[PDB]
Amino acid sequence: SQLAHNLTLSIFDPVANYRAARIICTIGPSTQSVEALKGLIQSGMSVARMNFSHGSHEYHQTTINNVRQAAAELGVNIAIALDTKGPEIRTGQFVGGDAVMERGATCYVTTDPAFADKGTKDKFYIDYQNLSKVVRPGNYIYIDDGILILQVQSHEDEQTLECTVTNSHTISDRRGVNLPGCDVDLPAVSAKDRVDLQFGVEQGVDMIFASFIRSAEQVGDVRKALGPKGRDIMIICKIENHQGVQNIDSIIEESDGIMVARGDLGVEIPAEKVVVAQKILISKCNVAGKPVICATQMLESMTYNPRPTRAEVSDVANAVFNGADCVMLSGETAKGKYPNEVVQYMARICLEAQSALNEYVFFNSIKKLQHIPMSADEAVCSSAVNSVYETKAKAMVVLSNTGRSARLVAKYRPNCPIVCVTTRLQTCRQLNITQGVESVFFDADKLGHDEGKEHRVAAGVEFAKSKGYVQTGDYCVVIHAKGYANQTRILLVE
Amino acid sequence: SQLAHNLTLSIFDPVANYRAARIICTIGPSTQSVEALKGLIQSGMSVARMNFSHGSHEYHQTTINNVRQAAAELGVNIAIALDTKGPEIRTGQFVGGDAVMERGATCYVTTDPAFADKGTKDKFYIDYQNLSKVVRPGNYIYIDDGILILQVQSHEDEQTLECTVTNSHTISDRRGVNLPGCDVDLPAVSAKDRVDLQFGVEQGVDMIFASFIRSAEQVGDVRKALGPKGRDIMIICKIENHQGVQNIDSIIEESDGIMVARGDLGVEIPAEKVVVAQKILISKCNVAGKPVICATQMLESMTYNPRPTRAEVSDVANAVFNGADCVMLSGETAKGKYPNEVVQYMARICLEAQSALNEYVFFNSIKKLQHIPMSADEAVCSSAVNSVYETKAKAMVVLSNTGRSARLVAKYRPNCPIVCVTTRLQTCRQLNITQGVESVFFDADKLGHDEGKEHRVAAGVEFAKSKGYVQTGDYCVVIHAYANQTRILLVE
Amino acid sequence: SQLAHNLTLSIFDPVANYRAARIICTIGPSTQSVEALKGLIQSGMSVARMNFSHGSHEYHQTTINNVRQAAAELGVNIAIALDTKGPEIRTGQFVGGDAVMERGATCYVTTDPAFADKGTKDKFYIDYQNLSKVVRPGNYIYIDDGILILQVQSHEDEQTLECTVTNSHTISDRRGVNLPGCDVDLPAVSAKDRVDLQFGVEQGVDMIFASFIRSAEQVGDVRKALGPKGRDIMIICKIENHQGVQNIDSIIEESDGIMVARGDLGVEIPAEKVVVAQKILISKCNVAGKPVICATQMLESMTYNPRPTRAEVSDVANAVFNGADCVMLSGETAKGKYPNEVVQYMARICLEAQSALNEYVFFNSIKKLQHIPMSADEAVCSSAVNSVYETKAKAMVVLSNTGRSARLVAKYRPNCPIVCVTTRLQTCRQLNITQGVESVFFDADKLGHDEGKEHRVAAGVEFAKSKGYVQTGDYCVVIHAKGYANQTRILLVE
Amino acid sequence: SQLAHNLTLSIFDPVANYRAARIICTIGPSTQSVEALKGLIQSGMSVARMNFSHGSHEYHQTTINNVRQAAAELGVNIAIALDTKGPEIRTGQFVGGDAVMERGATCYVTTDPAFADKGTKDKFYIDYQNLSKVVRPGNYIYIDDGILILQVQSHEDEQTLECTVTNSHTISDRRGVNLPGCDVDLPAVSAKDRVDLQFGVEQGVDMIFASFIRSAEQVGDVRKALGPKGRDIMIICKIENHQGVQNIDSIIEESDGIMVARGDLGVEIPAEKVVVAQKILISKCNVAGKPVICATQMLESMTYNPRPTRAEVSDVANAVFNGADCVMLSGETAKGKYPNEVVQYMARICLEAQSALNEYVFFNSIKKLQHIPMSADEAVCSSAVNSVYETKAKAMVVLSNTGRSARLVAKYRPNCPIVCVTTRLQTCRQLNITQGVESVFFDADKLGHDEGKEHRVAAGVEFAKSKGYVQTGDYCVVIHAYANQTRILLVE
Ligand SMILES: O=S(=O)(O)c1cc(S(=O)(=O)O)c2ccc3c(S(=O)(=O)O)cc(S(=O)(=O)O)c4ccc1c2c43
Ligand SMILES: O=S(=O)(O)c1cc(S(=O)(=O)O)c2ccc3c(S(=O)(=O)O)cc(S(=O)(=O)O)c4ccc1c2c43
Ligand SMILES: [K+]
Ligand SMILES: [K+]
Ligand SMILES: [K+]
Ligand SMILES: [K+]
Ligand SMILES: [K+]
Ligand SMILES: [K+]
Ligand SMILES: [K+]
Ligand SMILES: [K+]
Repeated sequence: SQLAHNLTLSIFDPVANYRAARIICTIGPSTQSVEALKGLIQSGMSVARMNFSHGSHEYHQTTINNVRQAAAELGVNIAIALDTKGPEIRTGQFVGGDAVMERGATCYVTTDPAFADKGTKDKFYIDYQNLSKVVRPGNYIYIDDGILILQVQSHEDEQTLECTVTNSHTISDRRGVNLPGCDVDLPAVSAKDRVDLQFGVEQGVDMIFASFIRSAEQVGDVRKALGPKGRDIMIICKIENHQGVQNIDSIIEESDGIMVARGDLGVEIPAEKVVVAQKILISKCNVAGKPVICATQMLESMTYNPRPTRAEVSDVANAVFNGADCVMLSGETAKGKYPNEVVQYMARICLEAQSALNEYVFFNSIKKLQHIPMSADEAVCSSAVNSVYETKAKAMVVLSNTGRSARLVAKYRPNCPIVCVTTRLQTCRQLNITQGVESVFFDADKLGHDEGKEHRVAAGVEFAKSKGYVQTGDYCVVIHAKGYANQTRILLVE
Repeated sequence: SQLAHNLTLSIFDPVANYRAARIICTIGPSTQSVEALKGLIQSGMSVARMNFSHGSHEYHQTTINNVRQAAAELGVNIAIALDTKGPEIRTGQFVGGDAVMERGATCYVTTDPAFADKGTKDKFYIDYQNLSKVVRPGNYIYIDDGILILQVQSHEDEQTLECTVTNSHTISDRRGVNLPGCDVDLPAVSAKDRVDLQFGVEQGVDMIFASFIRSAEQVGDVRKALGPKGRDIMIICKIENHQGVQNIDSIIEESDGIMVARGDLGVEIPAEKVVVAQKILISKCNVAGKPVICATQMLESMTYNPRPTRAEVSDVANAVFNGADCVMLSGETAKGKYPNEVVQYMARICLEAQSALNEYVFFNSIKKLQHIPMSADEAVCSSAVNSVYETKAKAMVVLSNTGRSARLVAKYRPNCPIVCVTTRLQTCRQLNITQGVESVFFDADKLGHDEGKEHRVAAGVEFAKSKGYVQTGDYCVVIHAYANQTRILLVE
Repeated sequence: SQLAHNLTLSIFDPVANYRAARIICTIGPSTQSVEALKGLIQSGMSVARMNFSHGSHEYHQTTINNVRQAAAELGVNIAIALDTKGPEIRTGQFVGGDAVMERGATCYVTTDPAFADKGTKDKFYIDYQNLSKVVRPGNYIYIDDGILILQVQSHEDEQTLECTVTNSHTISDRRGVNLPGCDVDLPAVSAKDRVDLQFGVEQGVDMIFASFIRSAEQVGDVRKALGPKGRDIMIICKIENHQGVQNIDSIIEESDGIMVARGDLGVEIPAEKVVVAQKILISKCNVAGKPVICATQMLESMTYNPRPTRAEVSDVANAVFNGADCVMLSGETAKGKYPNEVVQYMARICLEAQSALNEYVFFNSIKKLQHIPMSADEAVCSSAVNSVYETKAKAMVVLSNTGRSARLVAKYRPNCPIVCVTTRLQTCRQLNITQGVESVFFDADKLGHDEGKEHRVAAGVEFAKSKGYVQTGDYCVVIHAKGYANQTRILLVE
Repeated sequence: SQLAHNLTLSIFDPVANYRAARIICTIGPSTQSVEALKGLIQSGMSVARMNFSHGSHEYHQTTINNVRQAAAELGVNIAIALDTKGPEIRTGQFVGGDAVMERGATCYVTTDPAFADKGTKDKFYIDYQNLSKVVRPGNYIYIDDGILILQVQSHEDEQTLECTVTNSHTISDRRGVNLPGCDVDLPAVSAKDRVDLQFGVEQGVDMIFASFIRSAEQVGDVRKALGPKGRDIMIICKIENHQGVQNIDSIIEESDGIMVARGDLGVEIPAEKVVVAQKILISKCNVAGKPVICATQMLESMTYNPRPTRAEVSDVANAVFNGADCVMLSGETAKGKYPNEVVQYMARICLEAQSALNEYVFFNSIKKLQHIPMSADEAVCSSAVNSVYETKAKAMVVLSNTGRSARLVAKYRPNCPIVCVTTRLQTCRQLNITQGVESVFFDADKLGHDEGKEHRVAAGVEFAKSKGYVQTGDYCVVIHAYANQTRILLVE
């Protein structure tokens, strides 16, 4: 058990010789240059996030080229992620750029576009045309990061709601609105999204962080928008509200992974429930064998302070203990004053937590949830991990061209590094969001097709050896493929 | 497993009908009056902490008196905890009340008392006389909550160290110092502690939060300081540095429990290691069946803001997930602006965490670790909890005069409330640091010794009924006499 | 596991200080006298069987009185069992007392009573009137302990079957017949049975061994025949053919226990399948918590030889390993030359086997089959046994007036003696068919009602102590009751 | 559990499509001819036992020759086992060919050879020269299959014991004697054994059933007696007295397997203890992954009757339940009237027992006992069997040249047939004493070394298909190179 593992631990013992968790850094003006990106990579960045809420295609093109230049100069593979702006609900403009809302006061929110450019404290525009048919009397409208809270009293007409201002807040033009109780039916992907996504396809991005996913069918729209040429791009669904949490089973099934957006979830969901949601979503993904990212409000105070709060450190450690594959930095690296130091600290926290985490509890819990009879692929990968524990093997080598079996092996949480040997550089990059895995590129063009597998196996073994994971006389568990991996070897390291 | 449990949860599901975890509140200006304390109790306070780092005996007598009154007025039992100042290492005074220390500069720290009242940036006093024989070249000295860091280069003489100032910080007089690598050999209790501990025994305090505990032997010196009149007072050891952490097994053995003082540990140990040390110390106490408190910087930003940070909330939740019996408030209640709200929210987080927590993982993990043969008490308490799971009983009733068997049952973490029926009011108070237990007092001098146990058992079941834990047709596991008799009871 | 337990065993280790299995001896002319019965008891007899296939009421009255005299002289309680003659199918008489049946020959078997007293090799009587409507062409008729086998060719008329004699055998008058494939629908209890059973009720017998039980409804007929005054008499169902084996679940539910009649089952069922049937029936009873008796062909050769075959010893040991509560002797004690020596040897075999049997495998297998939530009685008894294993308690004491909780505790197979303290002498006798239990009579008339339970608990503890099971400083697990046992104590022996 | 499995069984359910247990048959007058042996093979014989207690080298050469011919004619592989006479203790001769021993009478047993040819009821010879220094007063001497029991009263001299005749029995010349309490120190191999063992190496026998094995050291003396030319011959140790039983761990360590010789054990040990010794020895071998044979008085009454007793049938079934790899026939086939019928029936009992037996209990019990870390071979073989259960595979294919990995897989008891593909015919023969395995021979000199393993794997799957074990869409677990490579294969 984890409890039994805790008794045996000492904080003055040396830490693990590898970090399993993976760090996603969002790129901005602090970090867009190749020297800044090289600093990031060396600090621990595995994944570069592009926030398409800001900047233009040219700005992001520069991120892409610079990431690739930085990775090539350091001899590594860094994933590139496109985070979509997504559909939004915003207020319109206000007469005088401003509207002083006062507690107890009554106001009117309109679907009528005529008021888009002349709102006041008394009556203003909201750009979601289905607003009235989705909201009922009693429901709440949150405006400006949920700072202003309105309660709906009644429908004045088909397009207008009578609202009570429940607290004093002064709002400006084009502020973002949230609908806590309501099933927002905005399209999955907007127009900008659809052109961003084709840009991403054209620039060969590795994954999509798809904003505001509330439904399984919405995952299909991101898929269709990515088109036939985008079929190999991973779709990571951002879970940001109650709907997404409620439909999580069907969303996970359709997507390639999940981001837990704690800050966004917290706008309508009490903080203590988001903590629990994080547990649920992470575990569901762990059992599905799909990467899961813990995001927003991670080491936030370290954007301008050289040091985070203790509660922040603890937040990051427990993300790892929950079982997150990935931890993500936002403003801390995009606009922050200490981009290198925040990534380095995050690597240190993850590594410390990993040294305390009992991987076997994960292995055993997930193995118990398998129904007998298992299919071959599932039996092979769980057996391989089992053999790691039984022989105390010190590494795994998995031959996987698409990364699929590498993810299936990682799902079972061996207590040793996984080395994936693959013939696709895109697999190396995409595996950067799966914990416990390091990828080795084997160049089938430069080296042959290695149909017997021996060269790839030696490449993985050699990598493991050069990182000090295995030495002469150690065990290494090898798995390989015809479609999936059906073959296992327990190899004595020479 | 916890992982398997997580799969089945829905955050919209209703929370449990009871909060197992317990809340300790530090009393200060914000909360010392009877009506404030009354607010605190109804908000969720189980233990009143008196911080003896400040305030006179007159001030804490006012806290003591006021707590007992507020509690009596509400007809409840509140524990009173005396949190000692403890031994300290401080700098001396400085010429001009101040000393501007600069990175790269060299300074001299002296054991020589002559410099106590005339320190400068170049040479100043430190009041720990064994400083030089404990510190080696390479070691660090932390000053002023570890903001100023000095590295020791060499011994200038027997009483003086040559130090490099490794960072720029301006310090004032009498600032606290820490020795990260070093086995500090300061005594267990200070001279002020002895006066304070004697005072606590006189005023009938329920427990001591004993500061800066580093070894098992030191627990006994605290014990000797309370005397024969104070032998039923619980000693909860505050663990604050690497020695306490290293010596934790033997310290847990001698103590009645442990406080994980994160902030003090954090002065000397990287924050990520403190997080792990919390996990270790909590689980060791769970297994020992002794109470553990998660203390310091729990909901700190709610001292002056009406809501805490999201990270602070997860910190509280994860202390519950770790297995803590108690969570503690300091300035949030002592000097804070929202004392009631902070306690009510702490209560709400705990309850939410508890609803997601799979108790059976705890029961089972702890069970798996018991050596066989078990002694009778161990066997009876673990069986009875096992019986709760196997018959899906909705309450336990534990007849315990000293609280011992109530603590032993609570150790095994049944997934239902534990009602302890006891003949000592002090037991009612002391069980307030044990999760999952509520106490009912049975006045044996007024009502008889109840040798057949019927009256005390009925008192327990009645309490459970009154609270909505059980109704007609439900099972209640009853344990009694240390305990060796178990009964599976159909509720009438 | 049992396998793991086998590794640790040594045959030169001393045996257990108690025998858990119980010995049933059938009384006959060899053993009917009070001195012979006293020899039996001292040899290990717990139960006296009366075979009502032979002898008259006066003969059996003498058995009853003598058993009671013998038990009273030795200060013990011995159960008395009435084994019913049961319904039978027999041939009629033959012209000349004899009929030479020859392989290949054709004969005719008739339901017509006119031929009852004048059968020949060509045509003879069978007294089961539903014979023709139960038998089909192809079916077999077994005659004279299955020595003569006939195959049915056709129905000559409504009352007559044309049969081929499939083997050469010479039969005499009134020989017993078996119908291997057929659902024999003879009444549960005959006329003799119904008058025997009322005799048994009148003489206060402890249990019925009900012959030829094939159906659950038949158990009800034994029950109705026992009448209102017989309600407390245990009905042990004898399983003797495929029907009884096929309906075993419903039979066990209705009865108070089961006898596995191996010899009888073997007439129509191949020997190797009866071995398996024994496993099935014993385990089903173990899980139901109802006594099960292994009977017939036990130490058979020891009827006239001073020593049994090795295969016989092995048969008896494996009955114990299967989990039988009881082993039964028939001719070996009824008509045998070595009645004392066969019981003594059987006690020795049982004791040796018990020393090799891992009780925990029984406890754990049965505990695993309980559905959560358990009812209180079930949770209490399994917990009590669990506590024996966890504290290595050396005895149990169970207060049980009807014996019901004593049987429920025994079901869970603690690895220590169970002491039942009861206020009914009939409970002491009836518990003689439950393994691992010894009974102590507490006389509520002579000693009071002991509503607080303390005296009965001391009586059980004292008994345990006087047999050397527990000494000062040992643990004893006490269970007691209001209906069932809801209360448990772990007591330190003074 | 086995108990839980029993609940689900129906005796009318069809038996398994394969018999895991193996049948050894002793050859004699009833069965020495090629057509008789042919009858035996088709009836279910896997091993031909030659009992060297009787018959000349010429007689057993006839058995050897005839077995190989019968097997070749049927296109199968049959193992040939040489069962040695071993060291013996016998009485001498008697005046008049006879000696009437009477209960209560006193007699004298002498080590002095002068009395070898003139013993009487009063004084007779015993040929074990260390008899007096091994026997103490109180000890028993068993004579003539333990029918005559003598108790030792005292030493009359250095070579002579005063004995009480404890029961009435008439003995003849050269009768066998047993020493129940005593550590018999007779040599491992007799002079006749050496001649016989050398003969077996010359004739290429597959295994030795080594008589009267008492200690681990004795296994090596048998080994040394076979020489370098006989190093691949398996030594199966016949355990026949208390020394073999006591020393079983170390004996199993040195041996290639164990025969539980019930009848010989029964001369000296009560029959109920022999039953338990069978359980112990069988389970120890299962755990060691070495073959164990249950031998002697298995279906003895079927020597002269057409059907056995019911107790004999349960005895055969329970040897299978115990975990025996093999069951053995002696006079039933050597001198019996129904050799074919006895083997066919033995086969039928085994198959019925196997159908009721839950293999998973074995797999799991043996698994639970493996120390961690496992060595690679152990890990690979146990995983692969685990894989059979988890994917419900219907066959295993094991590429094993020496048979080692085939024995290691068979140890873990998958619930499906094991096909061993091997390049040595001797391995085909030797695996006939390992349950659950069938062997396919791959002629590497004729077909190539098959370094890619494809041809041998296809040979295995093909065999499994031919036998009805697998069809299209079924899983087959393949293990190969000792073994370290596992493949879960979809059958085409
Ligand atoms: O003089 S100090 O340096 O403060 C000093 C040091 C140590 S030591 O360092 O731990 O050995 C003391 C140990 C034990 C003490 C006991 S005790 O009953 O034996 O526990 C009683 C008194 S009392 O106040 O006089 O009643 C003590 C006064 C002062 C003490 C110590 C006292
Ligand atoms: O003379 S005997 O009493 O029969 C006798 C007794 C013992 S002992 O009791 O076990 O020491 C023997 C031990 C080892 C022997 C070896 S070996 O190669 O060393 O194994 C070879 C021969 S050989 O037949 O001459 O080739 C032996 C002949 C006779 C032997 C022994 C021989
Ligand atoms: K975005
Ligand atoms: K770890
Ligand atoms: K303090
Ligand atoms: K819970
Ligand atoms: K009868
Ligand atoms: K036992
Ligand atoms: K022999
Ligand atoms: K089977």
